[PDB]
Amino acid sequence: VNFPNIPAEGVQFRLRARDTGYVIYSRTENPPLVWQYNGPPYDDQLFTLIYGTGPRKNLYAIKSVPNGRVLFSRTSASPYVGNIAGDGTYNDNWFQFIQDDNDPNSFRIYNLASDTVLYSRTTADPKFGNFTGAKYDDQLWHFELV
Amino acid sequence: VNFPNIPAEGVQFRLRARDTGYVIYSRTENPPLVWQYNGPPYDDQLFTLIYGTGPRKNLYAIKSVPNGRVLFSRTSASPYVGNIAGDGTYNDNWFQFIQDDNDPNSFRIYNLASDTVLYSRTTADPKFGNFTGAKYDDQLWHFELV
Repeated sequence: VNFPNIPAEGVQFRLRARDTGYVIYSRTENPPLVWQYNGPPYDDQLFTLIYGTGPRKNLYAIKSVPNGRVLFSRTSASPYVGNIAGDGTYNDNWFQFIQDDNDPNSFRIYNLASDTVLYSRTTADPKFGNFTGAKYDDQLWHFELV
Repeated sequence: VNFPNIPAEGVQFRLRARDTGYVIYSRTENPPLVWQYNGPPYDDQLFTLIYGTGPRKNLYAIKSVPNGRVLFSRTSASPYVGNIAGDGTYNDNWFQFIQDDNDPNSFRIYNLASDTVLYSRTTADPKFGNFTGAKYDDQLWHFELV
């Protein structure tokens, strides 16, 4: 079931992992351009959503406030999770926010094109990335309204 | 995770519920035109898949062999589950097959447009339909090869 509290189009937020408490950033300098961070608020941690319509109904593009690039999640080449300019030109720029089966307050950031979810962990490298498989708690996220 | 053994494009199959053992049919006369059946093979139980591409990658239209109509699953009006002419003109004509978390051999028939899955039960009316909510075993299906 879709997460029932998805921010309105244009509303700004951070994406913070439930368990690690790390946030996603999306920048233009110093690859990897998309990763996780444990520290103070910076603008490259700020996103809004582009609402999908038509074939993209119930999907969203995740767009950087400062640089305007949207996130992508793919399995075909490195980097697997990255950014690209536009408003969701490519199918792997589109995400579904799927409510957790157990914790109604969190969701997975799911990619239809690549059948992956994003994760954040403190354990094995790579500690941030995408994943196709069983549901684990390190795949759970919050919208943190700013 | 997408179901890993989805029939090749154009290959014919039935959809049988894991628990009830009932099959979906899709006909043109005598409503409800899409429902479940507990008996021997008839041609209206035969379907093929149109493979989605682009925005519909990992989605599929479910097309009836004898009558050519595709299935839809919606929450907006009755019938909630039905059929319609064409090859998937509308976003609610497209389905994802999502493998169960515990049983690798069954899946849910999921509609991205409507956030629903199809179900089959023997308990209360309506015994066949769609549903938005938690996961139950009566939502689990098999591809039956012919």
